[PDB]
Amino acid sequence: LEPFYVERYSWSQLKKLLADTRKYHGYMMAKAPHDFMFVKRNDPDGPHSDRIYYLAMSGENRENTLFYSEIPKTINRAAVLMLSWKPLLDLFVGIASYDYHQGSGTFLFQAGSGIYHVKDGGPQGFTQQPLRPNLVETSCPNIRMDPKLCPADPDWIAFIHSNDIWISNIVTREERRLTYVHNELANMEEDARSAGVATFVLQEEFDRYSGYWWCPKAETTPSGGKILRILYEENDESEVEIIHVTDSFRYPKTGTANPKVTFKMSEIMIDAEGRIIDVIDKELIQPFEILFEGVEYIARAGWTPEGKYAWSILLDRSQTRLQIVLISPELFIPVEDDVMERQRLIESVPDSVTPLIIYEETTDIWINIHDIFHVFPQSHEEEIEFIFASECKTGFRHLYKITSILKESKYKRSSGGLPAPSDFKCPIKEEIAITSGEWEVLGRHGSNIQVDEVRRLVYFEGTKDSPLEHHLYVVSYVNPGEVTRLTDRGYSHSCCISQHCDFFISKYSNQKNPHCVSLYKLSSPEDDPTCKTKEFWATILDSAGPLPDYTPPEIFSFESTTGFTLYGMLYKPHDLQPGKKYPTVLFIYGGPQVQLVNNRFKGVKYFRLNTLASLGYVVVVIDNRGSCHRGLKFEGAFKYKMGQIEIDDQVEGLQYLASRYDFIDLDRVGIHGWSYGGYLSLMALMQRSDIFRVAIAGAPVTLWIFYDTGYTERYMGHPDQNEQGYYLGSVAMQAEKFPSEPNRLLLLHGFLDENVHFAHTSILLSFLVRAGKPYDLQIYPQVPESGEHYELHLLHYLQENLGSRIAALKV
Amino acid sequence: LEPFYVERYSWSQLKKLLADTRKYHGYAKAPHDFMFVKRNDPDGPHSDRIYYLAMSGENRENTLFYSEIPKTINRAAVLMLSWKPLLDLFQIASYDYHQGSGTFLFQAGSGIYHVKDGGPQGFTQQPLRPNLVETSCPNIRMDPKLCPADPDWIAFIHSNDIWISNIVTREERRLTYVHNELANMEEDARSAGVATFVLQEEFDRYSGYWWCPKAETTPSGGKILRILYEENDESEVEIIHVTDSFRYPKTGTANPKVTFKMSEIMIDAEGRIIDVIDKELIQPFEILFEGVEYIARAGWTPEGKYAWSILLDRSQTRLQIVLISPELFIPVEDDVMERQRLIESVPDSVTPLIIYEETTDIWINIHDIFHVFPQSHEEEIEFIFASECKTGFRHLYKITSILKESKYKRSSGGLPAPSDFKCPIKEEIAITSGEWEVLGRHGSNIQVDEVRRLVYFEGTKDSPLEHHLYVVSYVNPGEVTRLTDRGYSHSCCISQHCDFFISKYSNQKNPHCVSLYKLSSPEDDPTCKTKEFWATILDSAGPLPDYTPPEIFSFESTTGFTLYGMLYKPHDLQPGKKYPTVLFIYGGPQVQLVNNRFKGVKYFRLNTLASLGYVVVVIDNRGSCHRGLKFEGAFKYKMGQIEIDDQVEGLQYLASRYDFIDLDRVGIHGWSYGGYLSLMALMQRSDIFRVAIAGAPVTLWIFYDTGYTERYMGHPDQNEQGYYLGSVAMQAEKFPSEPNRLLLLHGFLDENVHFAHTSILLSFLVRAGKPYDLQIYPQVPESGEHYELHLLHYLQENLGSRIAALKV
Ligand SMILES: *C(=O)C(CC)(CC)C(=O)Nc1cccc(C(=O)N2CCN(Cc3ccc(Br)cc3)CC2)c1
Ligand SMILES: *C(=O)C(CC)(CC)C(=O)Nc1cccc(C(=O)N2CCN(Cc3ccc(Br)cc3)CC2)c1
Repeated sequence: LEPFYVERYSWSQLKKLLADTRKYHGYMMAKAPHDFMFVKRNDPDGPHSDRIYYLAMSGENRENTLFYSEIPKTINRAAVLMLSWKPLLDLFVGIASYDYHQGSGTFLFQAGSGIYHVKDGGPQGFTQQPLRPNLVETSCPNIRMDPKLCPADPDWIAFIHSNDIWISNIVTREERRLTYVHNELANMEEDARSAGVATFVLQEEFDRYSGYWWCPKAETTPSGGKILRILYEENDESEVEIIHVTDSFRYPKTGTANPKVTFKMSEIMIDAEGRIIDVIDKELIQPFEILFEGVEYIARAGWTPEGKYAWSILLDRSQTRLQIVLISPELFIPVEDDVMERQRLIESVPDSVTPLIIYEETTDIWINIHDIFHVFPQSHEEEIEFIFASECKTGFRHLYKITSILKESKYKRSSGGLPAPSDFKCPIKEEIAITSGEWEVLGRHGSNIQVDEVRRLVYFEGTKDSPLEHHLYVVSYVNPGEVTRLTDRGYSHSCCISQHCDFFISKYSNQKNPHCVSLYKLSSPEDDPTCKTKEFWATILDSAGPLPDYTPPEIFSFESTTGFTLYGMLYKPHDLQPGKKYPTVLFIYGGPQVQLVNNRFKGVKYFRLNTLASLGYVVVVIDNRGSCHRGLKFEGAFKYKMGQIEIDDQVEGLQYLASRYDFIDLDRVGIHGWSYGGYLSLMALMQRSDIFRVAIAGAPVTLWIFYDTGYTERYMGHPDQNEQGYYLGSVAMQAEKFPSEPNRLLLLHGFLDENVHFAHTSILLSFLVRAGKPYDLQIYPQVPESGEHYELHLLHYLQENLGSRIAALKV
Repeated sequence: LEPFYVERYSWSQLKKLLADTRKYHGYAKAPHDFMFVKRNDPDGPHSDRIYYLAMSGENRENTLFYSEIPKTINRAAVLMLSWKPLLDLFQIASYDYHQGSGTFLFQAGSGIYHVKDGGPQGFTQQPLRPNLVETSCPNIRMDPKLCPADPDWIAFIHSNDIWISNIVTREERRLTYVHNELANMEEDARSAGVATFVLQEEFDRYSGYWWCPKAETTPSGGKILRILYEENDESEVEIIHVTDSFRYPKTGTANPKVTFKMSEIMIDAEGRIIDVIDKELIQPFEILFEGVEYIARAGWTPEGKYAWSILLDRSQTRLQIVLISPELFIPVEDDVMERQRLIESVPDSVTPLIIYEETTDIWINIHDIFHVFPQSHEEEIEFIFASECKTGFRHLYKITSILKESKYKRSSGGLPAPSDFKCPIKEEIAITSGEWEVLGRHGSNIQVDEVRRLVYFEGTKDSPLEHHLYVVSYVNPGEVTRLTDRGYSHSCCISQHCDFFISKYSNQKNPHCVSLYKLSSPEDDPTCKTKEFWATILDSAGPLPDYTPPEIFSFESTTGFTLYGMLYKPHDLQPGKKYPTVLFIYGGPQVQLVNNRFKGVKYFRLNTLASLGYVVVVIDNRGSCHRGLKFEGAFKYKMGQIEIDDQVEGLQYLASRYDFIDLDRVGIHGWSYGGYLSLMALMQRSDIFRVAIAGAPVTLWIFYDTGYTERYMGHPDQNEQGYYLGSVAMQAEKFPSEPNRLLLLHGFLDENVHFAHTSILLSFLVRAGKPYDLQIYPQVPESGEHYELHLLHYLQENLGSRIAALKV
């Protein structure tokens, strides 16, 4: 077997080969249609059942904006209907999201500096032409964030300005600040209080972006006015670590203080004319730490559908205990300066009115927070019926229908004592498994459920058919049995369901076929409303079909000494020669919450894995233990042991490939990844120098004590209880183990990285220097220009130090 | 001509090699800051005790020693003075001394300490216990100084304000109220008695206040002590950040607002403070000294009648020496009416006195030479100054200026005109002259003998490659007598008594020695001076066994100047074979690399390189110093445009004389201005230079400071083209498209050449699609060893070795 040697291109020639083949800037294309909403036309004479509204980019260099398409009552089943995108807004930055109120037809969105509104599909009817956006007028000096329509009165919006909540009336022009917690004309180290804003760790590590929730119902007052309510989180970041990059912000490093959090409630009195009478800020009747002992993080919150109770999903610091809590507005009382007056209000609140833990669970691995939580209309004063998803019972996420009894508590506030841990716990009347099996329901990154309350069905997405494809399923929540798959095999799907439960949209792709979006009509046979069938209705987005210049990889699997099937992707060298062994590049992520190996189109983001194969590299990707869509036990393998197990699985997979394929030259293996991938690239060269000639680490984690609480503690615990795993997991603390031979270690980092600070790369550099070890470095100090330089530099480095003829001579 | 290829060592082999040969760390302080105190004991064996600072061997604290100078020596033998420690180990970078009381004052760590030796209370025979100056001040005290008028009183800086403290009464007292330590650097940018960044970094002025050397007595039998001090407002000055913040005037932006202030301290007969009166200039600094941007130097006349100052314009092409009577200052009074009364009480006759003014089309070079003779007429001041402005070489002038009443009378409510305060010049006499310079920077100064009417000075008169000590009469200047011996470069000081001198001297072959020399006169002519060796203070180890020195060479440039260089020949030079060449460069103003000194400490690794098979070259291009103003002035407005021509010229000269130089395998390497020229070399002359390794390069002249950049390049508005052509970062498209030719090295927290220079360059290299290599040293012995290791390996893999030739 002769070594294959990649063509040795000049710098200028690699630059040209890359620019000639370059297809997409920043590893993304036009954002496919998304955030769909179905509105019925309710027009017996007309040809259309529904209008769909959605966000999309019509082209590559376009803004994300609002479109609608018409859903015909009938189609020609001989042909394929392509829906035409009619713009909703009359435009001469982008819209990331929007709000809608069914009853009025009011849209509300942010677009750059402005909050705007328009009306369509309400009582005022359906436009045939683009609408002019109506700017909501403000006096606020700074940009307004996170606007939301009051579901009980669409003349009212809320929004954030300089970390306080304001409200504003789009009819009357009345604008009112509700919270006085932050001073814009002040320092960041002096003022670390914020209302209605999710803090860094909740945004980055729990994907909660909003910190305030309109109560969905008005309370009518005896005057003929009403009360609106906003539940909001209030945060004090004073004790939280501050870090600067070239300004600065509050980053809870692992084992340090998270913010100090609480629930507040703004109570807003409006008269018969829609003008504010008064605004009463309310606080909890006893402080947060008393009512919810042991709770670090407010993971999710909202209201029950009639607005009787607020709810929250609450996590302990170790993220191994989860509680769902009902929080009556009655637990809130005016913020009172007068201790005398204040004392009266506290006793004016009955002892019966205390928090209600309707659900609690624990695990020895970790809680994976998700967006599934559906509350049924209350049928009885002292019962709540809901659907929630959990891995805690079987180690795969499944749907459970639960009924919790709303008991009066043992604990009495009057007695002047403190509550016991189980004093607010609610008895569980009923806990039925809706789903079960060796596969998971999806509840993250847009995956959710739709509940049909008429037919007593729940639509959900899951791994049931294959851990490599997401599919849409329907099942009864009343007498769970048959789970019906609604999407077709040989694609991975990403769906949403009409609110009306009679249509679904799928965005779908596979290894060979770029992404498409199609609409499917849902029906039931006349005899059984419980049974669901689907028919193709129309295409929303066609793909351009297979790219002529992209060769997909093949999915492979292998049974592993660890007891699991591990999946991988193999990119065979183009124009493959017989009796020639070729240099190999392992591309890796390997960290929690991500899966690289599945049946999806890889030709956009991972196009350059194809470019590499095209130059003569074997490219390999493997999802090691710790990767997702394989259940909690598979995910849990590296708890406390991050960095210790991932390279075994990668090497196992590589030896699998090399015994099965003799074109793989194990003498010439490179590894490359970003972030956790950068981490595992370094660990690889450190631990398995015999396997890996070269490691290129992008934005690596090098010291877990420099990373945040929400992520690090979940997988590695508090550092005080895992000094040894933090040590063995931190590449920076083990610089001595890297090779004493140059051209083997390349570090790549942005200077202004907000997630994986440059601090990781500079502390590693500091320890590499102490240990007298060599390293190559590239810095991208700000754009498409940076990305081209990286790709150019990476190809040139692999050529010169792995693949080329000269590479072999250099040793 | 068959190419030599260096032995291709592994990383581990190179690390071992460096560590085996490593003789020094971070490139021990030789005795320095000497002082001579007379014994005045007719029966004792010694004339003088000398005090100095030194480290007693490496990895040791700089501290105070003394040695005994014997009245006589055995002229057959060589006397090695003993180092006697002056200080006991505790419960030093500089020191102050008060002759009359024998008081030493110095900072050591967070403490200010004092001891007594050599005054009335006599001479210790054992280490003395340092006495702490006790304080209530929370933060570190800086820049402590004895009041020459009263050695019980010290001043110091605390949180950018001036304080005084009595080492006997223990009274402590804050004099100035300009800074609040609690407030942030964006809000509070005022300081008193403290030299700001550009004056410390670009003009070597470290102190910003000066004790008046005389007390005025009061009616009561008390006294008034005075401190002249500069007050700075940095509010308008650019701020920069490093992993705190600091005030850095970027070229073309604002320098601090500056003024003089006077603190008037009333002391009663028992030595207690009665009162402190803060005083300000009768009219603003901008009115009294028009066009003055920088306070370069300040002090007092020897009797304390005037404060003096050397003032520069922003272009640094006008220098003025100004006398400032304490009567120009009035109490700070916010009471509008009372203030007016105070203004009226100051006579019109009291006025700034410009005793000297000079201009140049090149630049003013600030130096430390300024001697004021005692006044013998209220109408006149006699002094010795040094200047390049008359001939283009720095010479000593003896000047007498007439202190006349000014035409400007303050009461007439006008503003003064530019020449209103100019004093006439009664006399200007050249003391030295010729195609050579007097040294006045980095410790070089003069000692004036006012009995024999001689001045001692150092100079290049004998050669541009050696500094020598000289003496000449300042009355009938003629014969200049060299006192140091040829074949060494000397760095000297003279006893205040003008009867001894010390020299620290070395040459290419011989490491640094320090020796004491007795000065005397033939009985018939006291103006005639001879020297005799007296003793060794510091013996050298003799020639290093490891180290092979370079050879100094010169070539007659097409530019019309002789240019000097150093050549390290490859070790075990094989005939017929040609070796790869590393050019080491600085090439910037105020520095000379090529001279007759020992290069075996700092430039040792140039010898390691030669030991591996590299020809090493060093050349002093035009712009370098010790060759006069015209030579230095070559790159005025044109930094980066001439230096590499001189480098290549000397390289081509060496190559045509020596077949053993492989011109196809030349690398260049430098730090700072040398990193700058390393980048310029690769950019302008990729035909000559395979590899450029640039350490802490300047890449963008508008990111460097006012004091340096504007001196040599002017205001960026007056020099668009020089600033563009001189700024590497603006020309990233002119770099090679071939990788492994360009390596950048930078510290991340560099306070002098900011990392910003390297990051802006990388931004433009990336935008232009250009390759580069980078090493960062993120905060030391550790860093030094890694750099030497990476640099040897980089040159091996990309210039010198078999593999390097194959690679292209
Ligand atoms: C890590 O989590 C981080 C950085 C903190 C998150 C933003 C990260 O992922 N950073 C990142 C930087 C740059 C690019 C990418 C990235 O997504 N890709 C996609 C795949 N591409 C593979 C590739 C590309 C080119 C070649 Br020549 C070979 C292989 C890598 C960059 C992520
Ligand atoms: C520039 O003015 C600066 C950086 C702002 C001032 C501190 C600078 O000069 N920096 C600097 C950093 C590190 C070392 C040095 C230095 O003076 N030397 C000594 C000379 N030495 C020659 C050498 C050493 C080793 C080898 Br393998 C070859 C040549 C280089 C560094 C200055």
